[PDB]
Order: sequence, then structure tokens, then C-alpha cells
Amino acid sequence: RPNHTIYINNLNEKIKKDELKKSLHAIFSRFGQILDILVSRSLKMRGQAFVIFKEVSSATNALRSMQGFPFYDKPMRIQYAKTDSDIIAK
RNA sequence: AAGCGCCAGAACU
RNA sequence: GGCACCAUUGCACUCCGGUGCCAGUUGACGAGGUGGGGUUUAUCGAGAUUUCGGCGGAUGACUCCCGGUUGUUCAUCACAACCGCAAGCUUUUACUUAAAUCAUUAAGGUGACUUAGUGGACAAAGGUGAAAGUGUGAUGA
Ligand SMILES: N[C@@H]1[C@@H](O)[C@H](O)[C@@H](COP(=O)(O)O)O[C@@H]1O
Ligand SMILES: [Mg+2]
Ligand SMILES: [Mg+2]
Ligand SMILES: [Mg+2]
Ligand SMILES: [Mg+2]
Repeated sequence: RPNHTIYINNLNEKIKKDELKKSLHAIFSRFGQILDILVSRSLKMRGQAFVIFKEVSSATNALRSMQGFPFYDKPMRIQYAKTDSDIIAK
């Protein structure tokens, strides 16, 4: 079911936190207001990102339009996030 | 304006 | 913090795989101190994760040398203890802005941390200027 946060994986894990953040912002801010982008390079979480849209409608067009889009040489996979970001529940 | 300077170990990022 | 490799396709919201290599960062808080040669593990305390470990300095210490003080004028020689522009020993007296830690709040840095301000303390050694005692003989004016 649709969500404010879209889950992105298959991201190039050689890209550092700061850069991948901004690049993601560069690519995804046309869909709507991005509240935060969450990114970590740990064993569990590397190659993955959470983009938190203010409006779900924006998240939907994001997932739809950028699905499989080559980014740092790898086509990204995008999913509606399992749970809400706590910052969206708050 | 000399318990002062440096930084190869160590620890920390 | 960064890079290569190995491994990882992983659904999170206080960071969080391993190895190697590079980078960065921490690494002494003040007080005190220099005649020359030598030797050597270079004085005082405050603090308390490294103020540890390594390297390099260094005014210390001991000893030798040289030049001087005191041992009641004043030379000369030894003797006893000192001094390096000070100067026997006992033995009281004030002076010699401690600084950091600690607390606190700004700036910078991705970060480890860094710089600076603010607040209040608390030393020891050595030294310096007073004060009371108790330290030579030989020869010559
Ligand atoms: N004042 C100190 C000395 O007392 C100390 O001996 C010397 C070497 O210190 P360390 O051996 O700890 O490096 O440094 C300073 O000069
Ligand atoms: Mg210092
Ligand atoms: Mg000093
Ligand atoms: Mg040391
Ligand atoms: Mg040393």
C-alpha cells in the first residue's frame, strides 16, 4: 500500500552518504517536497535509501516515473515503504 | 616563550 | 573520515561486518631555571582514559676547571663551607598574579576534535628583601 516514504535499493554502495543524499535530492525533488532523505552505509542498510515525501501523491509519481532509472550506473528499484517514517507519524 | 617541539606505536574519527 | 579487495540486494528512523592501505585527530597544566669542559635516566608541584609510547630539544644534577664571595680591618698562603655578576650555617618572616583540570557558552570541523571567551578555586620547589642566633688559623701594617 502507498506511503509517504519510498524505499530505494540497488543503489551503488561505493557512493558516500553526503553525495548519495544530494544526488537523490537532485533527481527526486521535482515530484514534491522532500522532508528528509535517510541513508546509511552499514552492512544491513548499504545500497538503500528512504525518501520521505510530504505528500503521498508525490511518492507515487516518484516510484512510478523513476522505477529502474540508471543512477550511478545501476538501475534503482523503488518500493512503497513497509511502515511510515516516524517523523511522518508524529 | 622550553612541561618545550614534533608524531612513526597506541587509541579515537 | 577516505580508497581497494572480500563479503552483503539488505525495510530503516541512539550510531554498529572483516582485512589491508592512506588520511586526519589526541599526544605537558603552569612555577622555576644558562661562566666553560665532561658525564648523565634534567628541577617543582597541579591534574588524573595517553601528562601513555617514540623522537628531538633543554637553563637541571654531579664532577673538573677558571673567576669570585663569606669565615669582622686590610693585603699573602693554605684551611672550612658557598657563588657564576650571586656568594658560611641554624632558625623563623612576607613577597614571588599559578595555569590547566573543574564548571559554563560561542565559533570552526562530516567527525575525532580545535580555537576563544566567561566563572570560581586550590600548589610545590627555588628564589628575593627584611628579623633573632651560632662559623677559622699562619705570617705582616
Ligand atoms: N622540564 C621537563 C623535564 O623535567 C623533563 O625531564 C624533560 C623530558 O621529559 P620526558 O622525558 O617526559 O619527555 O622535559 C622537560 O624539559
Ligand atoms: Mg604547557
Ligand atoms: Mg612557564
Ligand atoms: Mg612523553
Ligand atoms: Mg626523553
